[PDB]
Amino acid sequence: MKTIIINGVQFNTDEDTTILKFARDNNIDISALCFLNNCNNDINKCEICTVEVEGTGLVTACDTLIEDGMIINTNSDAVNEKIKSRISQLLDIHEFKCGPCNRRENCEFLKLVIKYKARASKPFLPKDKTEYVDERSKSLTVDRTKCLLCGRCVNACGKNTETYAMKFLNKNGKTIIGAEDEKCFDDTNCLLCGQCIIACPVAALSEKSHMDRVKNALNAPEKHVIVAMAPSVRASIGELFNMGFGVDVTGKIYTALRQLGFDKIFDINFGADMTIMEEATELVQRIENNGPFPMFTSCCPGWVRQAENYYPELLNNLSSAKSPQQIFGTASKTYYPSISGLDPKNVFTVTVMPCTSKKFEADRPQMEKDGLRDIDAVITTRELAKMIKDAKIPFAKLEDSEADPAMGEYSGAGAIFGATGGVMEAALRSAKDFAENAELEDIEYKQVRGLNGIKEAEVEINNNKYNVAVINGASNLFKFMKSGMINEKQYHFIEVMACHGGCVNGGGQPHVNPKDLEKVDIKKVRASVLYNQDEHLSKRKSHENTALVKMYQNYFGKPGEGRAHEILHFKYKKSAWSHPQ
Ligand code: 402
Ligand code: SF4
Ligand code: SF4
Ligand code: SF4
Ligand code: SF4
Ligand code: FES
Ligand SMILES: [Mg+2]
Ligand SMILES: [Mg+2]
Ligand SMILES: [Mg+2]
Repeated sequence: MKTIIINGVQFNTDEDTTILKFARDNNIDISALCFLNNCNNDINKCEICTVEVEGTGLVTACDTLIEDGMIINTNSDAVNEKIKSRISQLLDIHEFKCGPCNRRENCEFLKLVIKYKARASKPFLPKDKTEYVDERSKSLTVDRTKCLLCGRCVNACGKNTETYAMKFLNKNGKTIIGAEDEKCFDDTNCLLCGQCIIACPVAALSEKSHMDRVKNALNAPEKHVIVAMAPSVRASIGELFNMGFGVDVTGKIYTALRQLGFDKIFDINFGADMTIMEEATELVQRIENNGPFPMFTSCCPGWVRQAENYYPELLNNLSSAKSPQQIFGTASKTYYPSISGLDPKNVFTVTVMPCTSKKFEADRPQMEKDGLRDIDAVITTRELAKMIKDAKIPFAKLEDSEADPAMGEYSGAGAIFGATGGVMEAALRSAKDFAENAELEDIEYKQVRGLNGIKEAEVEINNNKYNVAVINGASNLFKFMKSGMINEKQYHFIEVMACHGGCVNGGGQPHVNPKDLEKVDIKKVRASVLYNQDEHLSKRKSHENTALVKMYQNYFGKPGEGRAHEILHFKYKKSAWSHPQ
């Protein structure tokens, strides 16, 4: 073993680990900032994790290995003055104005400033933020007056996506982060997944705000504002109201949305059942036409951008079913007026998403018909939370209410969409019933669930074997393709999610501080809310959703043909030949 003394306390251990990790395991307090995802900022270490090792001096705990004979002090005056000094140097490049800041309630940097009682040498007070701010993107925004150059976003993009779309850049002799050549992110290979935002300790990276879109529509007397939340929102937003992790707050959200003034409370899980109707029908059509195989899901816009940017030859293989968001939106401007009497032009449809990429999807030029956008606004889980708090709605004390049913009912199949493997599982439940013209009892496909990066299964559909895969994270899509796995067998149906864990880990979700991430498996705990709902629901197949069945019967007809095909689908095409390209 080794013997280690920390702040006068002897430890016997044979672990090979860092001082930071050993301390955290033994409830010894050490601060950290740039350390995340088992990486610190290798080209500009923050040194907030400074501790003192007798005989060696000041060291960074986050990457210094424990060794036999080490005597460590984490709280000497020399340590604290060094840490304090580093925080003071960061304050010198930080617009320290927490009042209006969208990370005020959970900012890692503020907590460190308070802890060490640090102060700027010179308060950073730029008079014109224009040059520091980039709001060109439909999905992301950068405010470099808040940027600590901690590198967490650069490392998170690399690890989560392997695009390296987020880079260190040299701008006029100064270091910044940004997209390739300081372009708009949208105009680069970036997936707009927002994992970089999720990694950021401060408010430097954010979602493109849609909050004014929403407030102006609510305030317009002639606008009728529909709101519909994603699967993942009901399993996560509670975290921002100090309710802890893994709490189902579906009913509270419906009540809060009514208190915010929305005119109709629907649910994107209804749209998820629509997507399955169309997609499971398409799978059965492809089986009968013998392809094109594999069919890929098309509901994740981060993956769609990944395909567009890296694998355009797969675009024809994507399912033509719109995503639950866009397929919902389409019906909100067509079906919903037909059962309400509203003028379609006066319907304003808002979604609440765990996702930044969804904002780009919604603003795609052709995502409209007859001049009416499918989706007029997308707010993130975080934006809704702020909307609720701004309205002084006592979220944690609200009673449960229900959604308006016509486009609000959902099956258990729709409910699990937010977890990796959920779309696959939901699609199979319907494709099997469709192909075998039957009502099977065994509907649980636990083989495609969980956090493994690449998940294969063999499935039997109408007395033949088919090969499916669930790709869990954009980096795993690249692994799957580059390694040749795609070619090792004939795949027939593949789910791809850009965010590892599925949408429950999307770029629009509540931030979680590094400490809690050590203690909580956020991906499993959020997904557990969804699978729980599926278990306790009467209808667990999309085509059994009674409100959906009514809609198709009275308005669309049969899925995958006629009107349904005409307006609930959307195809992506690779660019035509040109030269130069
Ligand atoms: N559109 C749509 Fe989806 C549905 O339903 C969400 O809303 Fe997702 C979630 N939660 C998000 O963002 S997108 C990718 N498919 C899995 S779930
Ligand atoms: S990023 Fe944090 S420290 Fe900076 S202004 Fe916002 S809340 Fe305050
Ligand atoms: S949005 Fe996703 S792909 Fe783009 S820079 Fe951020 S992490 Fe990378
Ligand atoms: S944007 Fe955020 S994560 Fe990226 S370097 Fe700046 S502070 Fe760190
Ligand atoms: S996995 Fe979900 S949250 Fe992540 S980019 Fe795709 S749609 Fe958005
Ligand atoms: S947290 Fe250790 S160097 Fe940044
Ligand atoms: Mg390192
Ligand atoms: Mg109104
Ligand atoms: Mg196998």
